[PDB]
Amino acid sequence: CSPGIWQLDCTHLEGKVILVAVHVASGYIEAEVIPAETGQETAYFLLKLAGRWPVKTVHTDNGSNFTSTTVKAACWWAGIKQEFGISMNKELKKIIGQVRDQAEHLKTAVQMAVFIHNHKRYSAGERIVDIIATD
Amino acid sequence: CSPGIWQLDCTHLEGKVILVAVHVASGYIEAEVIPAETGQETAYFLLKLAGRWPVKTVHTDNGSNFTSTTVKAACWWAGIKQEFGISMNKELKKIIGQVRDQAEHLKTAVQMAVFIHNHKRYSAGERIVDIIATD
Ligand SMILES: CC(C)(C)O[C@H](C(=O)O)c1c(-c2ccc3c(c2)CCCO3)nc(-c2ccccc2)c2ccccc12
Ligand SMILES: CC(C)(C)O[C@H](C(=O)O)c1c(-c2ccc3c(c2)CCCO3)nc(-c2ccccc2)c2ccccc12
Repeated sequence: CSPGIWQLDCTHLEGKVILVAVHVASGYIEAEVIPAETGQETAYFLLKLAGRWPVKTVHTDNGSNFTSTTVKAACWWAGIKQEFGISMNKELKKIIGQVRDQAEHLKTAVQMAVFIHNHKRYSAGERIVDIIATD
Repeated sequence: CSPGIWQLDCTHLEGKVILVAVHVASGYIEAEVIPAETGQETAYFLLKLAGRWPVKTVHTDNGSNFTSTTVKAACWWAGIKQEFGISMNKELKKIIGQVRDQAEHLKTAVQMAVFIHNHKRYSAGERIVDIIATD
């Protein structure tokens, strides 16, 4: 797809919420554990994501994720539109299970699993910077 | 400098702690507000940073930041060494003050200020991906 397209979804694990952003063209992932599955957490996460990468459009598998006033406000300010042109969430949950006993906190296992996914082979982390630099 | 070198420091504002990571060769920044200025917060932040970028060595202006058992453990697992070869923290505090009234929460102003710094002109965000892709 286009180099500005990202997909955001939440998954549940251990009674906690993991927000997962996937750069669609590359397979590169950012993820965080958030306390509540709310618009404000999504909005804040979008602000962080857009200061780091050139985010043009965002997609989701649960469209009601984006009806927040706060989400719309974050997308407005960062100049993000909704992607209309369109499972690495399962692989990530798989890597988390593989490392989970290595960490006390779930959020630590998540970041270990993001690390492994992005540097596993080129890797998704190498592909994203090549795609963005070329563009 | 080398494309794997990052500098981590905390600043204080409104009685809160802002962890600031600077990619030295490019001037690109990641930042978060953390509750406490502790080793565990630094360790977790390093894990996140290293899953996103190829982090080889980290520098700091307060060396005692890195004496944590947890920090050493994060650097060990992510394969990060201490940089021995070596103020955008003030510019960032300046941009934060410029936007602070736009946001209820400090952490939101921080991310607005990271966004502005990284896309201000090439921009630091364009330079980091070119440097990393070339390398
Ligand atoms: C990441 C934080 C610090 C927020 O939480 C860790 C966790 O959830 O396990 C955590 C770690 C730690 C640090 C880096 C690390 C790993 C574990 C796993 C692989 C990647 O790199 N270490 C210790 C500990 C400190 C003193 C002695 C023995 C262990 C922790 C102690 C209490 C709570 C979390 C710890
Ligand atoms: C980012 C979060 C949501 C965690 O906190 C914001 C803040 O700290 O100001 C926040 C925002 C918001 C959202 C996006 C945004 C800005 C502000 C500033 C520029 C960049 O994009 N909006 C509202 C609000 C919601 C309904 C109606 C009127 C405003 C907030 C309401 C309460 C607390 C924080 C809000």
